[PDB]
Amino acid sequence: PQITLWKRPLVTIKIGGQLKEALLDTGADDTVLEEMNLPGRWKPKMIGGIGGFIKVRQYDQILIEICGHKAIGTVLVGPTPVNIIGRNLLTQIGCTLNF
Amino acid sequence: PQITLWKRPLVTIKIGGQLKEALLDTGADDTVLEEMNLPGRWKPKMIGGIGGFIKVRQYDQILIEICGHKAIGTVLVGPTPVNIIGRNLLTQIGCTLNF
Ligand SMILES: CCC(CC)CN(C[C@@H](O)[C@H](Cc1cc(F)cc(F)c1)NC(=O)O[C@H]1CO[C@H]2OCC[C@H]21)S(=O)(=O)c1ccc2c(c1)CC[C@@H]2O
Repeated sequence: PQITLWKRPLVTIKIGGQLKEALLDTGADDTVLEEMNLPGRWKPKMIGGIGGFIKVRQYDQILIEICGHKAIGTVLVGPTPVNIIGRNLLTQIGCTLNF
Repeated sequence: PQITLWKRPLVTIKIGGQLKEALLDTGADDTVLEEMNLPGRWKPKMIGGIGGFIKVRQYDQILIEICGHKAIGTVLVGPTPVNIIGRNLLTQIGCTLNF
């Protein structure tokens, strides 16, 4: 689907048996989601953005169905104000910017 | 032009007679740029991100040519790690997400 940018590009995702809403974010290199239990194990990690840095749990080879499109990749879990679909997963579903 | 997301969607922008490189960011509602000298008055403001909040200078009605497409809108100047073109300006040049 083509998404206009007049509103926040929010999409419905399926991850770990849970339904959430995430922002298709071309400005994010990594996918970052609010707290949840993503089975499979993890390794501590720190990521930075506007305002500073946050500590996240790096989960790898994690499945996510983004708006009906399936993808597997690294998924950072931590205190993000919001869920973010990063370029690591956007490339897998064939997302592109168009102007 | 169509931009794949295998790499950062970086574009060259022209603002206030200066050439810079900015990240086409669909996750941003407004445009925020690193330190620079923007002629005009401004208004203090506070904006939030993953790591917290930063203080920026709100400049209004600022012309910016993004990849040859001209647009006018608010441009926030502050301690952002990278220049980001937000949705306030992406809509003006006709940007859309396609997957
Ligand atoms: C509410 C959604 C979201 C925040 C939860 C908004 N952000 C836009 C995201 O696209 C940012 C962009 C970025 C920010 C940055 F510091 C450095 C970068 F290189 C890139 N990505 C991000 O933090 O990404 C991180 C995860 O992946 C990693 O890769 C990039 C670095 C790491 S914002 O920049 O805070 C912002 C932009 C405009 C405006 C506001 C806030 C309010 C006022 C105005 O509307």
